Amino acid sequence: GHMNITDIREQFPILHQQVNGHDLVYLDSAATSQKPRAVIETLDKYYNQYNSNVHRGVHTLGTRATDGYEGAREKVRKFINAKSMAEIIFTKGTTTSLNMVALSYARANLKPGDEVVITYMEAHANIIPWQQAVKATGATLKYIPLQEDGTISLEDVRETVTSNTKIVAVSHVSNVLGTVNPIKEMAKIAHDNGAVIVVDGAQSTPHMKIDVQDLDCDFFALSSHKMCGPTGVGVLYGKKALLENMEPAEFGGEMIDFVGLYESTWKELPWKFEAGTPIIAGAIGLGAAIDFLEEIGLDEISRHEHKLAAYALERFRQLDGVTVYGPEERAGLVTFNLDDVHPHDVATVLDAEGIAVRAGHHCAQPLMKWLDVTATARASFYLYNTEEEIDKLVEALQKTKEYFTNVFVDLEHH
Amino acid sequence: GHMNITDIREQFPILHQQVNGHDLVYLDSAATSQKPRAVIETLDKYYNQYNSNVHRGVHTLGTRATDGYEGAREKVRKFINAKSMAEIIFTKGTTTSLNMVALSYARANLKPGDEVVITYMEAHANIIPWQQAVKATGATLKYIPLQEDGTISLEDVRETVTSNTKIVAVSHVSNVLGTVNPIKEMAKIAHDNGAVIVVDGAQSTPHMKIDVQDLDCDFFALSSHKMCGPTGVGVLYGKKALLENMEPAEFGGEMIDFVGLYESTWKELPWKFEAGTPIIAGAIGLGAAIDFLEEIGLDEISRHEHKLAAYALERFRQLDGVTVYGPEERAGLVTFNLDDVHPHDVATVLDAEGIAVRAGHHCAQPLMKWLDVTATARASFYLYNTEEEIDKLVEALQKTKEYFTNVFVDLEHH
Ligand SMILES: Cc1ncc(COP(=O)(O)O)c(CN[C@@H]2CONC2=O)c1O
Ligand SMILES: Cc1ncc(COP(=O)(O)O)c(CN[C@@H]2CONC2=O)c1O
Repeated sequence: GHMNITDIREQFPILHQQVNGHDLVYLDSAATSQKPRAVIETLDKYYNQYNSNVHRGVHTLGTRATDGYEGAREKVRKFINAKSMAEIIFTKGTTTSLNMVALSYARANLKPGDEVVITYMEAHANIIPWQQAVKATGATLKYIPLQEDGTISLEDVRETVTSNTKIVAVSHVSNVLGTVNPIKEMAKIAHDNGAVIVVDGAQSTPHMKIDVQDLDCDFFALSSHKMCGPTGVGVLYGKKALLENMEPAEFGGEMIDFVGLYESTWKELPWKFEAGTPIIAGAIGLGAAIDFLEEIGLDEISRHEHKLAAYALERFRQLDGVTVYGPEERAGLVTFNLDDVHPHDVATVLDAEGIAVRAGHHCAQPLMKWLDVTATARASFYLYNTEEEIDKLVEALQKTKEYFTNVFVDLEHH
Repeated sequence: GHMNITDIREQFPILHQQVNGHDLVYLDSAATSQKPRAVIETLDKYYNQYNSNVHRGVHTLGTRATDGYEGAREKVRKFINAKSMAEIIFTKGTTTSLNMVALSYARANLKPGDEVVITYMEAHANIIPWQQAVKATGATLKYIPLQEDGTISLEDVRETVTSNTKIVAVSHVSNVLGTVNPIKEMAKIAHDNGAVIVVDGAQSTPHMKIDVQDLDCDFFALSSHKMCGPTGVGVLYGKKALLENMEPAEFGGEMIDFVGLYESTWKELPWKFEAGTPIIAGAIGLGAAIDFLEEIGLDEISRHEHKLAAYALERFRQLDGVTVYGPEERAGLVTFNLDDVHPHDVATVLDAEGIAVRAGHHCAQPLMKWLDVTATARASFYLYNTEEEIDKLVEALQKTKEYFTNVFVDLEHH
């Protein structure tokens, strides 16, 4: 309980505004997170003081920019407890990292009869690349079933993963159900069958500590915009032995060693996978966001989100005619639906009260079909959210219920 | 002569500092450009006021973020005079856009016997993707020769481009020679042979007006970091008819329409080519940079750079023992070498005087071999550079010459 939430909110300028005459209640951090002054001012200092191209050491500003970029790389490495900076690749985001794994590893290690195994709860970023890969290779795509509470059983994993499985791609935390998947056990299961494991950690990395050596994941993808960092930057971690054998996904400057007229050689890791001028300011700002989160403490943030999630689940259960999807033990988010009220109208009415939630399919259409719903609403939490905001949310949901019941038969009166 | 260079420099905070006790003289804008307060404060306002995920219209901040992102897209469209926003794709940069063309178009439209034609002056971003593409397809890569002054003759283009040529990939402006290539005539030549034309416009877009309908280019790539915009964002323009027939290079959320267990359909253009959460802040800042440059006027910037280039060429010709590469008519940059002084030491001594130039191969190794040199130095200009800075550069080069001649035989005295 070391965390002071008021002192934390004081660092986020975007929280201190009104929307439609009501104080802003931002409950959409699973879509994207807000940034503290540390990150924004890091970007400001970069553009104001030492912006330059990196990886030359020719003049002073170039050296400072290179130092910032590679220091951010080292910050990421220690943040996820990677063994080496050669295993940390800066990308455009989680989606780009997963696509890089699918292109450079899957399309080069899959033959007919091979299996890529995913789950029904995966976001589209962890579905479409594997579809395209197994189509290009003639392999087979399989799905791990889910329990009725939206979790995955280890025996179902042992059943789905076979000796023909080469890749197991799975989410660390589901942005819809809030489920925390048994990533370590699934990694051991995949390794027992001769498969590698790809972990979509876009929703886990911002909210809980990531120990890549303890999870024993082979690949791990994360996005900066979800963890108080700048947009347009993410990280691909891969085991160094795997990344050494993968060919680059992109080609150009900065990633080459020798360039002939028709053939070229690549740089060593990690620069082999970073073509062109890198995302310098964004990566430095992601390093700043890592410093911010680590100064607060990821275990603290996770405990705060557990408090928020338990409180929100209890208060949602106090509402009649509201369905919540997912297990009891969950990350800091609640996906739900109002009886006889479309989630889009729920979100509209909530925004009229200054409350920002999500309505739609959440980039998980097969999961929506598994849930037997067309769309849902979702309120997601982060380190700057409070129980009073959850009270505002549940009161607004009760008032939305009452208003849509009033409008209902007031023109049945007609 | 409407441009006031002092008023322009006042908007760039990074220019007003000292390096090694000397006022900063940034002459490395071909590597990356510096940013005015408008762009940095655009990023600040985004992160402070309306950061949210885009393309939902669910709550107020999300709507404002979506409006900013798509308005930046429209700004780009009008900036390069594209017909439609469906032809404007936000990417990581010029390199990523060229790789997307090579993956989605080249690898799907090349068979044995087909030709991809490039030039000897191309940067690595416009070389390696075509190498990999013609290798994957079994096609043939050809090179347009260069004149002795570093320019390209149209007859050499008509000779190299044949009826078997499917793609002609060429730079608009060379970041080494300063050559402005005849892009319109080469586009007509390529179309006469049944080929499309890909234009690397990373070095042209920041410094001269781009009329995509007048150039009749089929693809056009540009980078934001070179044109006063944020790092990590660029643009791929493609003719809408070509982009409609190309499959996506990346797969994930935001670019899908329907998602089944094994098959999926894509969004309409341009979102078909934008997977995952986009580079929201970076794209909005690129739009701000476009507003800034257009308020100044691209023709004005180009005239200023022509003045700077003519002045620099004349003052370089006043120095003995200095070789300049490229034609007389050129963009705002000078690539050179000192006699008996390695360009790395030139750049070091210049940085000791606060002067930031480039030393190395400039991501153009085949051009360096064509120039019969291992490395060169380069001073590149932009809208915030002055003739006094060029005077400082030439005086520092003369002093470097004198110092390295003094050190030479002062230990021959030994
Ligand atoms: C003509 C040209 N094409 C492509 C690029 C690379 O585009 P991105 O890095 O934005 O993807 C550059 C910039 N390359 C500079 C030139 O000098 N050193 C550089 O890194 C360039 O000048
Ligand atoms: C579990 C998960 N995987 C992948 C992604 C996408 O990663 P990038 O967009 O950074 O590449 C998200 C964020 N997707 C959010 C979830 O809700 N709506 C979104 O757009 C996610 O929550």
